[PDB]
Amino acid sequence: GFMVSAHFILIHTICHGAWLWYKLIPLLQSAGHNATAIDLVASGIDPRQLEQIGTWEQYSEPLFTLIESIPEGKKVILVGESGGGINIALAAEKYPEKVSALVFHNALMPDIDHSPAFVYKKFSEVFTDWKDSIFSNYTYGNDTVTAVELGDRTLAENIFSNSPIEDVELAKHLVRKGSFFEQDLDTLPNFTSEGYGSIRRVYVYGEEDQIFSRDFQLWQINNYKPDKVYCVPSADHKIQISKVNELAQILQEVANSASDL
Amino acid sequence: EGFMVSAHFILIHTICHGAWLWYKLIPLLQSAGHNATAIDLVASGIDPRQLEQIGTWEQYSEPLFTLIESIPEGKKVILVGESGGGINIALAAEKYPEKVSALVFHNALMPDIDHSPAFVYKKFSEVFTDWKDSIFSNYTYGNDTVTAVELGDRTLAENIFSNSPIEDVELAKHLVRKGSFFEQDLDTLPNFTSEGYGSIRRVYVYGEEDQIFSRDFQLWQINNYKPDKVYCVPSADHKIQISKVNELAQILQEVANSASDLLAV
Ligand SMILES: [Cl-]
Ligand SMILES: [Cl-]
Repeated sequence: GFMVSAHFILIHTICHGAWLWYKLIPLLQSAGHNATAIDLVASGIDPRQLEQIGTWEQYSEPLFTLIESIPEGKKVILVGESGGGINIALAAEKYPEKVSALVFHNALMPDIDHSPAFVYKKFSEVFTDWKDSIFSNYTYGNDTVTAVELGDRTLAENIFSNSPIEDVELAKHLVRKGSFFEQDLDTLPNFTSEGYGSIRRVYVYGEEDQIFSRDFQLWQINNYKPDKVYCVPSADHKIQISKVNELAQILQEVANSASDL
Repeated sequence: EGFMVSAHFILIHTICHGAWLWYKLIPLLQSAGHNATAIDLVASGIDPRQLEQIGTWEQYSEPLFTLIESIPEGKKVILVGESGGGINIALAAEKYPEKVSALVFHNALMPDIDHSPAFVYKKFSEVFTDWKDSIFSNYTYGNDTVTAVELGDRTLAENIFSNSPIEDVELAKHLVRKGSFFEQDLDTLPNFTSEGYGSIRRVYVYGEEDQIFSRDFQLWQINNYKPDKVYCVPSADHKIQISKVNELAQILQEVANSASDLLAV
């Protein structure tokens, strides 16, 4: 039937890296898509350390650079997982002309009427069960920035809670210190209708996500209604790990829906 | 029902790779009742150093030496080294032979005690030169110019992860980093000795379908310095821990039980 090939850019959440997309990339490529995963600053094997940045603008630079390399006339589908929802929204606001669709993968999905931090503050209000994760801080400019190193129990029980046990171990050896730069995020200008608000938004959630609850995710969906909502039975927070074929099926539908001449 | 010794395996990656490579094996060893630790060596995996900060094996190996020093008195470990990680485990055995119960070489360079530590690496280098799209570069460390490599996509797919899931190739693509064999250091180090490295039980494990360490090269290593035991894993590639992890876990467990039976006596 009708099938098109698209270019996806896949964006990890804080503490994670391009490596997280290892299962999804070959599935997308097998169907003729171009799928690109990158490390954001101080993520994955990026050689910066977190203390060298304090803002979403700096953090997101690799994504903005990549988008600037897309040829005139061509567009990309941005897929953001968890906190990578904030990165793809920032990108959409900055380069709306380059983005055909946004796909939020159990992801923070900002709106236009409140501060960019609004959904993150709600998450932080509603989930506080951080277990053996370790919170620290560092100075960046005038600010004290809060950072987190994800605990083994957090990974196994909340994040990769229905993933193969070898994926929990992989994450253990790869996750790095991360921040949500809340002071920056909460003082940034609001996203706008003509920027981030102009792009088709698809919201995909995992039925068994043990860190972004069903109520939180439905709250985000109701807060800023997307164009389509997909659900993945039995998927945990890391759909691209726990139910990757189901994820790929959905991304194929998104490409088809995004398609144009 | 009775008791037996639960081994503590320390798993050591090759150059350009990191602790992440052992993600399939660790849960199997732990599930079974053993302990298994994988660490990043300097400038590898997510270690924050960069390769230009070091120029020697002694520096490169520090995280393994530091780990071994933390092992409580009278406890011992089994060192498993893959590919170039064989050099690291040999060095550690030489430095801390009292802490090591066995060495397991996993398609790995296995030095001897009568030639320079580089001897097996120099042989590998003579016998394999098909580096395809891998990129060689160099930097200065002390008086020396050190050759470094960044593994290419075809090298990874066709030579290293050649019978592994394509997902594992992709994983490697997003994680491999610049590495070096520090050949000028390695070839000028003092030889290993019979009382150090040469005193420890050595098990040589190799994959039947390794597309970077030849059958002939692996047999050349085995015959160069005869090990206590040899295992060949059917259909495995250079990365046994990725392509045939079930079979690798079985072999390691048998090696641990052999060490458990020694203590029994
Ligand atoms: Cl996460
Ligand atoms: Cl290798």
